[PDB]
Amino acid sequence: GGVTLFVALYDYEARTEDDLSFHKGEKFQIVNNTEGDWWLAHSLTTGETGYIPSNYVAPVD
Repeated sequence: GGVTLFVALYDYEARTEDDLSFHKGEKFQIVNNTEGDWWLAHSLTTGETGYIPSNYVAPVD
């Protein structure tokens, strides 16, 4: 029940236009995960939406 938030395991610097840069510990809601391993995500820190590499995050317990 409810949503699953994700937390960054490592810092990341974006290298392409629609990707987010983020810090370890930053939390996200996943907006879309049906297009491959880059997920469209919404940061709970910044309020921005953009792609993140899905192997940089883990589900929050």
